[PDB]
Parts: sequence; C-alpha cells; structure tokens
Amino acid sequence: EEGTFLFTSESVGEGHPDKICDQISDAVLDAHLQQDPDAKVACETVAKTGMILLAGEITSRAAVDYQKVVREAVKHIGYDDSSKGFDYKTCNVLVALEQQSPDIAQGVHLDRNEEDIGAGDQGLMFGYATDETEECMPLTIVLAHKLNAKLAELRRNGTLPWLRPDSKTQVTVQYMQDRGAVLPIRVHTIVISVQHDEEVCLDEMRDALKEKVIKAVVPAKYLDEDTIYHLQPSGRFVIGGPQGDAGLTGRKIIVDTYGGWGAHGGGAFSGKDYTKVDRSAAYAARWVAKSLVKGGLCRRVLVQVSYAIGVSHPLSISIFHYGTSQKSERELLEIVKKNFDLRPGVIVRDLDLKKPIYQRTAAYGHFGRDSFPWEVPKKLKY
Amino acid sequence: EEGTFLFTSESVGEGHPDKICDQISDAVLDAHLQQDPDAKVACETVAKTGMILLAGEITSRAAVDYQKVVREAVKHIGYDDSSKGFDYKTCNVLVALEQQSPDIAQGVHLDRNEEDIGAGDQGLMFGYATDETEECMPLTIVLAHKLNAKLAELRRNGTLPWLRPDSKTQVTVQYMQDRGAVLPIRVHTIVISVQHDEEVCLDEMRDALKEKVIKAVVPAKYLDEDTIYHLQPSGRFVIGGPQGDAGLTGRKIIVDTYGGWGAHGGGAFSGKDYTKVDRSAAYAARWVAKSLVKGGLCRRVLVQVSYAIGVSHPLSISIFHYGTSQKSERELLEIVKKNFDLRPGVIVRDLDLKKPIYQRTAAYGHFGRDSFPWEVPKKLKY
Ligand SMILES: Cc1ccc(-n2c(=O)c(-c3ccc4nn(C)cc4c3)cc3n[nH]c(C4CC4)c32)cn1
Ligand SMILES: Cc1ccc(-n2c(=O)c(-c3ccc4nn(C)cc4c3)cc3n[nH]c(C4CC4)c32)cn1
Ligand SMILES: C[S@@+](CC[C@H](N)C(=O)[O-])C[C@H]1O[C@@H](n2cnc3c(N)ncnc32)[C@H](O)[C@@H]1O
Ligand SMILES: C[S@@+](CC[C@H](N)C(=O)[O-])C[C@H]1O[C@@H](n2cnc3c(N)ncnc32)[C@H](O)[C@@H]1O
Repeated sequence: EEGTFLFTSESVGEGHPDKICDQISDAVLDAHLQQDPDAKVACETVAKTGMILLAGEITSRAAVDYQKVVREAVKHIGYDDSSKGFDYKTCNVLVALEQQSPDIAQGVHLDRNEEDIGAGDQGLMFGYATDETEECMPLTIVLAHKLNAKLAELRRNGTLPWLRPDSKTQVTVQYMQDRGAVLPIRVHTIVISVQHDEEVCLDEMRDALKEKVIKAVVPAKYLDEDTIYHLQPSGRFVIGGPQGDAGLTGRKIIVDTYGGWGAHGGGAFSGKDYTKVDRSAAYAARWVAKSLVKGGLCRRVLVQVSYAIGVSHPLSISIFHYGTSQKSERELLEIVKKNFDLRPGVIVRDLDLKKPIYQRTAAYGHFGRDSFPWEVPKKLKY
Repeated sequence: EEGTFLFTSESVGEGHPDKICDQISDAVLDAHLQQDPDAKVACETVAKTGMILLAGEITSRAAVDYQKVVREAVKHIGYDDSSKGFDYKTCNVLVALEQQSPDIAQGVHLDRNEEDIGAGDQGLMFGYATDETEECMPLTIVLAHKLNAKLAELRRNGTLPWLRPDSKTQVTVQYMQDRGAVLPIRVHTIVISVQHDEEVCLDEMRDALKEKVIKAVVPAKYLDEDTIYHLQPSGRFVIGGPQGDAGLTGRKIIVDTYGGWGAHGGGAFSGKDYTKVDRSAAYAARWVAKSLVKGGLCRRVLVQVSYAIGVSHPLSISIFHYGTSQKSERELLEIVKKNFDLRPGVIVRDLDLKKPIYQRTAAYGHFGRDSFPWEVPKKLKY
C-alpha cells in the first residue's frame, strides 16, 4: 500500500559463535571490574573448533583466572558436551593478553582528573530511539531478539531437548509511515535457523518453531495468510557453534544496537571499559535519544557524537528528528547541551559504567531491556 | 546556520590492525580464487603482537601456502622490522582452518544450478549513493580515506620517513540540506593519528600533517580560520599496529562502506567468497544505488535487501530516496525489479565475483574507487 514499506532486522542466540565471543569478552571485563573498578580492558575473543583465544590489552590490579572465567561463560551458554560441538570442560583456552600500550595510557588517562580523561580513541557513535514500542526500539529487532530468547528458554527447560545454543532469527515488518514516525502493520517474513541434534527430523523442528516459538512470541495480529516462514531453511544444522563458523568479538554490532535502523559508527562494545567511547558514548547517545522520546520532544530521533583520542569533549554533536518534533534540531541540540555532559569521565558517573554488569548486555541487544542506566530517561530541563 | 548540520566519518590506514586482518583475509581469498574460482572461503584473521592467526572454513581445490600469502601481505603493508613493532619475516603465522561445514554446503550450493544457489547465510544489507561527489560517496569518508592514502604515499616515497603504517583519520563536514540531497559547505574538524618513530618530535609531526597531508588532500575552499585540527592528539604513538591494539577481520565495516551515512546490516566483507551475501549482496546493493543516482532518478538513495540461508531470491527489497526522486519508491522498486536480479548466483556473473581482486578492496573503502564492477552503473530500462 502507498505510504508503507518493508524493513528487516536480525538477531542471534547466545551460542552463535560471534555472540559467544562478545559474552566471553564481557565476562573478562566484569571479572576485572569486580576487583578493580578502574581496570583498562580491551579484550577480544576468537572462537573456532575447540578453541577460545583471548587477544588484547588489559592493565588492571585484579587477579583474574582466565581459564575459569572463560569456561564458566561457555558453560552458561550451554556448550557442555562434545556431542553439541563444543564443551567448556575440555576446550582449549589460549591467552595473548598484554598491558595497555603506555603511549595510549599517557595520552588518554595518566595524570588526568577523572572528569577530564580523554576519549580512549577517536570515532563516531549514534544513539536512536523510536516510539513504536514502549521500550523505544524497532519492532523488527525486538521480535528477532525475543525469538532467540524463546529458543534458549525451551532448550533450557527441556521442552525441545533437541535444540542447541547456536541460533539466528530474522524478521521483516511492513510499516506505515506516520509523519516521520513508523507504525508496524504486519510481519511479512520470519526466518529461524537453530542448531539441533542428529535425531530430530525437519518436519518436527518446523512444526515446533511455528507453534512453540513464533506463536509464543509474535502477536497473532501481525501474522496472516501471506506471512512467509523460512524455518530451518538450510535443511540441516547439526554442526554449529564455533565448529560450524569462526566467531569474533564485535561482529554483531547491528544486532547489538538497532537492527539497521538509526545509524552506526562501527565500534564494537564488548570487552571494553568505559574509557573506550565506542561503548560509553554509544550508551550515552542511546540515553539522550531515549530521553528525547520519553520526554515528549520527538517520536523518532537520531543522535551522532564523535571524539578524538585524548580529548574529553565530543568534536561534533548532531540531532535528526525525522520531522517528528515541533522543536528545530538547533533547539534540540541546545536542550541536549543544557542537560547532558558527554565527556567519558562524566558519562561513567551518570551511567555507573565501572559496575560489572557487562556480560548481561552481550546477548539480546544492549538497548531496550532491563532498565540499565542508559534506558532510564533523564528528566529534561528547558 | 539554519538548514545546516554536521556529520563525521573516519577512515584507517593499511597498517591499522583491523585493516591488516581484512587485507590478509582477502589475500587468502584471492590466493584460492587464482586456482579455484569456485573456492568456498570464510577466512577470519586475528592480529596481535607477533601473531597472525587464520581461523575459519575453506573448501577449495587450490594448494595455498598460507605462510607465504600472509607474510607477503604484511610486507606490502610495510611491517618489515622489529623497530616498527611488527615484521613479516619473523612473526608467527598460525592456521586453524577447516573445511566448510557439510551442513552449510548441502543447504547452500551442493547439487544446485549456479544461478539458483542459495544465499550463504541469512542477513540484511544496504546500498547507498549520494550525488555530493562524482563517485557518489559521502565527502566525509572520501576525505578521510584520502588522508590515510596520503600518509602511506609519503611514507613509501620517503618524504616523511618517520611515518609507520598504522593510522586513523576523521573528518567532520558542515552540510547544507538541499531537498533531501546534501551539499558540503566546509570542513569543521580533522583528526589525524599516525604511528611514528622514536626520533621525530610532536611539533615536526603536527606541522607536516597540516602542510604535507591535509593541504595536499583537502581543497582550501573547505578550510577556514575556524577549522579545528587534532593532529597527533594523543601526543605519542610509537607503539602501534597489532602490538598497540589487537585487530580482527570485519571490525571496520563502517569504514569499508559509507562512513555512517546510509545504513549497514552488520556483515563483514573480507575473507568471504561470493556465496556469502554479506559481501555480494552489499556490492549489488551499492551497484543498484549508484545506478539510480547516475541514471538521474535520485540524488540520494538507500536500498535494503535481505536473505535466508539456502534461499536464492531476496526476502525483502526496500528503497528510500530521501525525497530526491520524482518517482515514488513503489516505482523505483519496479525499475529495480525489471533491471536487476539479486540472486547471488546471478550477482556473481554481473559483478564477476570469482575474480581475485579482493585484496584491492580491503583498504580505503570498498566503494567509490577504481571502477570495480559494482561502481560501473547499469543503464536502466523503464
Ligand atoms: C536507516 C533508515 C531506516 C528506515 C528508513 N525508511 C524510512 O524511514 C521511511 C519513512 C518512515 C517514516 C516516514 N514518515 N513520512 C512522512 C515519510 C516516511 C518515510 C521509509 C522507508 N522506506 N525504505 C526505507 C529503508 C529500508 C530502506 C525507509 C530510512 N533509513
Ligand atoms: C543516517 C543519516 C545520515 C544523515 C542524516 N541527516 C540528514 O540526512 C539531514 C538532512 C539532509 C538533507 C535534507 N534535505 N531536507 C529538506 C532536509 C534534510 C535533512 C540532516 C541531519 N542532521 N543530523 C543528521 C544525522 C547526523 C545525525 C542528519 C540522517 N541520517
Ligand atoms: C552460515 S555461517 C557463515 C558462513 C560460514 N562461515 C561458511 O563457511 O559458509 C553464519 C552463522 O549461520 C549459522 N549456521 C551455521 N551452520 C548453519 C547451518 N547448517 N544452517 C543454518 N545456519 C547455520 C550459525 O549461527 C553461524 O554462525
Ligand atoms: C586507541 S586503540 C583501541 C584501544 C586499545 N585497545 C587500548 O588498549 O586502549 C585503536 C586504534 O588507535 C590507534 N592507536 C594506537 N595507539 C595509539 C596512540 N598511542 N595514539 C593514537 N592512536 C593510537 C591504532 O590505529 C589502534 O588500532
């Protein structure tokens, strides 16, 4: 229909190999922060058959048992037997971690007042919010995340014991344009691929995915006779996890954020402390965007910020409201200037970013869930 | 001024550790394609002090010497001595490469007619084009790439022998809104950070970066008394490359594409053959977008496509012209349907994607350069 369009987003499960890496990187970050709130962490993880490798830079007063931290994260995910393709008890854990470069340390935080610490790198970051859901997230990505969460729930409760931890989902929604804002009309296509055991047949899996997963997550009002379902479209997914596909930290940055909506600056979140603005400034930009929507100034908004390594204040700030505010974008920038301080050394205080809650962010998206500090809107003064 | 806004993009040099990984992943892909045009390649690279690790899946009839291919790529980049922090002659090259999962192979390409091969994965991809430059790319990212290329040029020609291969640049441009299209007005801020030797002082570097790099790349009409320069803002960058920061393939996906403009689906390009739609469908979507702009239908356009693993046709196609076309987005979709076939098995033929030219794409962006097939517009019939 005229004034309508399609949009597709995807999500992945806790056992998707890239997501395994994000969760391990954040389990390492949390382990350091539990002992040293000022740990400087830049922990990349790589996963392939039988291997977790940690590579990066950590300067911290914590004493962390990497073998224990990695294996416990893999256990939580559900890879606990060679029949599943990966086992926390018996995999190889390799560590190539060095101290943070002293050249970065001197230029960013050494001998600097905390509020005046420099950005840990240059870069650009975006925040986005949309009133199409209560949580201010796109419906395409919320549904895709919930489909993966439902698969994990039915695997863990033994309802569908043939399920394995590696999964991917994708949701296409037809939207109506509404003066810059968007209104979901219907779900056009759903894809679900999930690793499974050798005994279950394709028809049993497809029936369960439709009746016990899709129907348990997606409201029936969005599904109709024309909705297309691609359930186990490859036909066979016994080999999975790192054995099926090498994973790396920071290779699901669009799943971690807005599912293609808004914009992205390229930075990965997991394995990084607050001084790395790829994470802290993106969380602050989401906080700003969500505050503008919950404050009734916008129905849909995009915020860009950027930084230079060693410099505290952002180099640029831009706001695009998609035509959904009566205030000009110059007025919105002034409101943001009066209400937020986007220096990393102030974001850490506002968003409590030395707290070890990062492993919780590393699956199912970093935004629109669980009332993390960046999800609690700031009451704006203007 | 009213109707203006700021936008920032970044780029990185050939020796940036993430970019080293993209180039090595693509050198491995090209090595396979030189002997086996139908090689199935999914090669991730990880780089840290003294180490290149290859992890992933390759099924190919080629006989490839990974030690030689990796070291030759590192040599080309310029890491040829321990004084520079990395040396192709003496680094460790580790290989954890297995065959492609037979479950993926059976679901995607085994016993399938080439035109009817399934997408190698699910996912979403975007194409973008803007008439603000002849090459139909955002000026922010074109300038950022050219600044890194200039640093490599002056390093290689011996003009600035203190330069090392690892660099990052960032450009903020103030734009004027023009009926959906954008017009660059001026450069607001430039950042340049580049690895250097122990002997050169900060003032000599900052003077050279302004006079020999910025002035040699950015037209003077964009620079004025208010332009902000952050040159070597960390103050010291002797440690660099993988020693300073662990790199991974597919961690510069926004540098590889549009610098934050348009949209991104999350997929990485390097190390993947044509059957991986993260690369082929994104190249085809750029080709569509550039064809719509060069054909005079749009001044600025975004194209989304999506796929399911094992299914040839895209699941969804969407076009947003930012208000820059007289044709409706329904009409543009019909023109695209009549002129393009976005099945991966047809994109391979149109864009010649079995040719080993991929290492050439892995630095300075995959788009807007060198008249690759996806940069030559298709003449549209309607
Ligand atoms: C990153 C991004 C995300 C979404 C879109 N997107 C859109 O935002 C609108 C839209 C929304 C609301 C509207 N209100 N009015 C009065 C006009 C509107 C147009 C239409 C549209 N079609 N395809 C796309 C993109 C997938 C290619 C679109 C654009 N860029
Ligand atoms: C991904 C993306 C990129 C750019 C923008 N972006 C824009 O596209 C326009 C714009 C361009 C042209 C226009 N013509 N007319 C009549 C109105 C226009 C508005 C203004 C604007 N301000 N901040 C941003 C984003 C950085 C936050 C903006 C939005 N999204
Ligand atoms: C298709 S793989 C990427 C391509 C792969 N590296 C190759 O060698 O072709 C990407 C993701 O798809 C999922 N996957 C793996 N095996 C699959 C299968 N047989 N069917 C469907 N999806 C699968 C996993 O979540 C995996 O991380
Ligand atoms: C700042 S590092 C990322 C943070 C780092 N992992 C850490 O431990 O803090 C990201 C990129 O910045 C660049 N870089 C490295 N050392 C730098 C320095 N001393 N000054 C400026 N940029 C530097 C390199 O291009 C590097 O890949």
